[PDB]
Amino acid sequence: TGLLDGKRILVSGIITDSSIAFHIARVAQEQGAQLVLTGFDRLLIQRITDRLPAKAPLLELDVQNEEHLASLAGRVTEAIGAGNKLDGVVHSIGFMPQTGMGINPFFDAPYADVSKGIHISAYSYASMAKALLPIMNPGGSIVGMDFDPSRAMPAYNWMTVAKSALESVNRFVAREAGKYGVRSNLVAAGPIRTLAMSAIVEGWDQRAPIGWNMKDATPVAKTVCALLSDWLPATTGDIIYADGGAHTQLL
Amino acid sequence: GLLDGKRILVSGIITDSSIAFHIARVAQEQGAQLVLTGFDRLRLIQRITDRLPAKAPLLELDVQNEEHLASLAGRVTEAIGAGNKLDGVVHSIGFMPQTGMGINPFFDAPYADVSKGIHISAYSYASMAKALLPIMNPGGSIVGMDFDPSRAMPAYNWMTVAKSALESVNRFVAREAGKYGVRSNLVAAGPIRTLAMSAIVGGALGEEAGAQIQLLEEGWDQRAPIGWNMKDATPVAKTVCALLSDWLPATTGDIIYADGGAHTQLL
Amino acid sequence: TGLLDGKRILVSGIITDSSIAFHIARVAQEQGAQLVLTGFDRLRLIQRITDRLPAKAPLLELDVQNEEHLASLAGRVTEAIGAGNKLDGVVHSIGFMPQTGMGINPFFDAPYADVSKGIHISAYSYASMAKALLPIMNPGGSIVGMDFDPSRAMPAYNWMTVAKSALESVNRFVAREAGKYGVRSNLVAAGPIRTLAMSAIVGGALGEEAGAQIQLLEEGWDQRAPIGWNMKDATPVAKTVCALLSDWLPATTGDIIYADGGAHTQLL
Amino acid sequence: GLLDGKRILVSGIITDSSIAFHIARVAQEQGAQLVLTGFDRLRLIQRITDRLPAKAPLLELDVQNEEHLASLAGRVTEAIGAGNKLDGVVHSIGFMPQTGMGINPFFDAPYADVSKGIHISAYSYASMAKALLPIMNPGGSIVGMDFDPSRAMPAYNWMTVAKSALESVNRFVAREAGKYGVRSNLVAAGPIRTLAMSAIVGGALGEEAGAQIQLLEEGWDQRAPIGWNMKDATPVAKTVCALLSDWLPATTGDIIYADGGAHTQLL
Ligand SMILES: NC(=O)c1ccc[n+]([C@@H]2O[C@H](COP(=O)([O-])OP(=O)(O)OC[C@H]3O[C@@H](n4cnc5c(N)ncnc54)[C@H](O)[C@@H]3O)[C@@H](O)[C@H]2O)c1
Ligand SMILES: NC(=O)c1ccc[n+]([C@@H]2O[C@H](COP(=O)([O-])OP(=O)(O)OC[C@H]3O[C@@H](n4cnc5c(N)ncnc54)[C@H](O)[C@@H]3O)[C@@H](O)[C@H]2O)c1
Ligand SMILES: NC(=O)c1ccc[n+]([C@@H]2O[C@H](COP(=O)([O-])OP(=O)(O)OC[C@H]3O[C@@H](n4cnc5c(N)ncnc54)[C@H](O)[C@@H]3O)[C@@H](O)[C@H]2O)c1
Ligand SMILES: NC(=O)c1ccc[n+]([C@@H]2O[C@H](COP(=O)([O-])OP(=O)(O)OC[C@H]3O[C@@H](n4cnc5c(N)ncnc54)[C@H](O)[C@@H]3O)[C@@H](O)[C@H]2O)c1
Repeated sequence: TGLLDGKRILVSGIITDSSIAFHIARVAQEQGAQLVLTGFDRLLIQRITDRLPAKAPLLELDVQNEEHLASLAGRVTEAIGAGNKLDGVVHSIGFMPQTGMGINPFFDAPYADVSKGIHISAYSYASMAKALLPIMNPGGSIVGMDFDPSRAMPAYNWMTVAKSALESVNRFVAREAGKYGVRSNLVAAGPIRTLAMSAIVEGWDQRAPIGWNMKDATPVAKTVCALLSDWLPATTGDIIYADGGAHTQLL
Repeated sequence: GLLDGKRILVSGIITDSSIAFHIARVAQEQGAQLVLTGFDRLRLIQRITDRLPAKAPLLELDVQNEEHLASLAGRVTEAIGAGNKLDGVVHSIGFMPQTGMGINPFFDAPYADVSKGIHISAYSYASMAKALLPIMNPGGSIVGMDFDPSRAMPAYNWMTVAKSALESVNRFVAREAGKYGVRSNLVAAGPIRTLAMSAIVGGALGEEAGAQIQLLEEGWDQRAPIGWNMKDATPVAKTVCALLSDWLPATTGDIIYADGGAHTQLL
Repeated sequence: TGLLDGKRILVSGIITDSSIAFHIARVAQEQGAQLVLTGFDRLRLIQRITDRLPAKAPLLELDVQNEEHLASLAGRVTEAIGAGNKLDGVVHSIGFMPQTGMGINPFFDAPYADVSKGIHISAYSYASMAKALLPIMNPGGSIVGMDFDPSRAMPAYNWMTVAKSALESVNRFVAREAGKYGVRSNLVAAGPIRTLAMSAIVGGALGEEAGAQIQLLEEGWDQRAPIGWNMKDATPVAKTVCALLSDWLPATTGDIIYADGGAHTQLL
Repeated sequence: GLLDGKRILVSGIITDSSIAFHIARVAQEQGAQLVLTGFDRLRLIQRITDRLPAKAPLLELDVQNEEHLASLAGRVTEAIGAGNKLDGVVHSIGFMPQTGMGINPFFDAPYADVSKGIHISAYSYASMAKALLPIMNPGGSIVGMDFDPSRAMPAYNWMTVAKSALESVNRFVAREAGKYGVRSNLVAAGPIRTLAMSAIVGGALGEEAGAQIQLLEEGWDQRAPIGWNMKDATPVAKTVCALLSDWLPATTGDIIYADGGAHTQLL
């Protein structure tokens, strides 16, 4: 054999059967990887986590909770076993209060709202790396989820700003990760119908030279496993676009 | 006079090395009439603003203060007279606490420090536009100061993250500003010796400041096909006046690089 | 006080009064520039066209594929502006791509000899013109070429997109050379403007699917642009070029300035 | 076996330091069945490909030769057997004449020289795709080799122009390829000690060859967060295989950087 055989990976961000994190975890387990999972609030997740092909420890983690971050390493070590380390970490987390999304006016988002958004969606990437790098093996891999923010657009609003920030953060985490011989990258996915796309939240399939199925997250999850594997060992601080090639075509 | 008869708000003056100070000087030399906004040290800023070619009303603006922002348009209108609107708004403002800069470990900057830096350095760009667009004339221009953050670097640390946010915020302000027939652009400048450079960047670099900066300067001058002088703010001031003018009317949500062309060169 | 007062500037690419180069020339003259014009193939028609300009400028023949034209250009420009005088500005406003590499013609069916001719006229000629004219340019000078944002693929523009990609690369290298003379080099990436090349080169290769082909791009570009876009008005592009020809962007080189209403910074 | 049972054309082998050689090697290690193409000195090339892990047919291919291109697909099919198709195609080829490289002045390259360089190095990507697409399986992958040309630099000169053309060509190739259910992508690789590096690049650098190559070897390593080893083609080769695999099913017309992460860092 499996692409991720014998690799110990932490996956965050599972909230539904539809969550990009869930399909990441599923594909990872298929490829031999042994996992540890984190959730937020509805610990509802161990049931959805129960749908996975193999059992994995479900640790609670709130990226706004400095205590959670401080203990996360030790609570992971206790799950995978002492003297064992992580080869992979997946950041699949975002949030933006309704005020900075959709049809709400861009100028009407209070900074407290935005700050919370950027906190959970961008800064948390730096902090998860801080907590986990001390227990990661050389050759290891950190991966975050992203939506191409290099052009403005309707609806995405302040999440676009947060992702922009995340991209910048990613390049700095890479500076730090390199000291451990660990890589850091983002997978910039196209739209997938998840709890976040409908809850908070044609043209893409047209631009994509190979098309795009907004119903299927497997192609995104495969791309994530790719980065977590040993087959992209010269790529860091970077972004891989799993968007059907859409971002490379004007029309 | 490149800016004859334009009424323009210039924020960000703190010393006479401030990029905003040179934007102000040049704009006045080119016939503009200014409203200036300082933060915190108003008595000292007044003395500094008194040394510009012409007099200009100075108003107080803390971009973290929600009440300063609510009264800004009214205060400006009072300063430029009833009936008169702005044609230009220069945003030349930044901050990031020491923890988020220099040789202080990237992972050690607490989010309260980062958030504040991003509030002042990025979100406030949307804040200013929100407060001043109601009082802008069609054909107007909003300009902010950038430092190319598309690649990571030493020392700039979290301010790099805030600049990336700023570019994104700029593109959305463009959309909003478009409803007023107003443009919104950033000028990404190369390194310039300002108070920020001395107090925030150098002070965070500590014992590594001399080497780190000399290699910043040498490498920037070498990469720039037409060279680069950290002591001279005028070429950047000139570029901002270009965007304020009517000579770049089809450009918005964009970034103009006033950096000697260093970002177009690998070495 | 004209933006370009007392500047001597070479402008290529005028073929009609719809040419981007025509509006550039017109606006440059209105701002006090003394112009020298260069034209291709149909000199007589161009001569009558430049007669519509504010002032009568000298017109010199330049086929960018002709070595003899390039080798003798500086000498002829010098004769035009008077000896001892130098140019402050050079405008490259020149493009060509044969029919096989445009429109609905299959991308794979364009022969290399056709592509290479397009790359020669549209991209390499930027370096050729710089080579010839740099020795007759003053410091603080400015070389500007017209671009069309090729960073993503699109229908119809096909191989001209490749040529533009090559041009952006050439520009960054021309900057290095130009820097030795105190001269800046930049591209203006303009949005779609109704020119001869628009109708004949691009319109002709689109067959019947052109009218709306072009009419649907005039609306699409305008929708994306936060400040709008008028594809029948070249003035905002010509003003932008004159801005780079002036002293007001003295720290910008090897670079690309987008006069496209901001469309390229917006997704939908 | 990441490429178990895959049929892949690998062009560009000339010596056992060629990026193509290592691409082929690793592809064979992962169970791929290969067809190789070489140019000019084919008896010499066959002796190099003899050093690969397994036996692969060698086909002559000058990408400037119309007859070679017109027969390619048939010759491939003859090699892999009637009714079988390619799942992969590697374009690992480039050339630029001396006048267009090194310390020879940029302005002195005749167009005929640049054009030859662009034909072999950029146009040939489209012509290879044109010949091989009709015999590619869905789920297939075409990969070409890139060196990040987004900024200008010493020495690389017109090859940089050629690489910029390539990336543009790649984005159009993806459009055509997509009709066949095939991806097309470039791998931008950091510097690797190969024949072209020494004979063409080093060749045109004259007395400055050593210094530029020493700087490249160490400066690229410092910039790359994970380090860079200019003497190991393996990570680049692994990256190419990753694109030939089914593990990047949603990426096309794109560029993947196998460069140590250097292009994301300014210093
Ligand atoms: N759905 C898409 O189309 C799409 C496209 C591009 C990028 N992305 C990105 O992919 C990632 C995953 O989201 P998704 O698309 O799978 O839908 P989702 O609803 O499953 O994503 C939300 C996740 O964030 C977690 N989370 C929220 N606040 C948290 C906190 N304070 N601490 C810890 N975890 C917290 C949630 O519990 C949840 O599992 C995000 O970063 C998202 O923006 C999604
Ligand atoms: N110095 C350079 O090399 C350089 C290069 C590129 C971009 N910039 C940018 O240009 C702008 C101005 O910086 P500078 O170089 O002129 O140094 P500076 O110190 O002269 O100006 C920085 C400004 O931010 C203002 N400020 C800080 N907090 C504020 C608040 N809460 N409310 C209102 N104003 C506040 C300061 O008072 C000051 O006037 C910044 O955005 C900076 O990042 C500087
Ligand atoms: N019209 C648009 O939408 C648009 C948008 C962005 C950029 N551009 C660019 O602006 C420039 C001018 O194009 P235009 O839109 O003004 O149409 P145009 O037809 O008026 O200008 C084209 C010019 O190219 C010149 N030319 C062709 N072959 C030549 C040769 N061998 N030697 C010397 N000159 C030669 C022609 O003589 C002509 O004057 C080009 O570089 C073009 O790609 C056009
Ligand atoms: N060596 C590096 O540092 C580096 C870095 C990034 C990308 N690249 C790229 O990788 C690819 C291979 O280059 P390399 O570094 O392995 O050097 P190399 O000398 O080992 O390979 C160059 C190949 O081009 C082939 N070629 C030249 N003309 C041809 C023609 N007319 N028809 C068919 N093949 C022809 C040669 O025969 C040779 O095998 C190129 O696209 C190159 O630019 C090299």
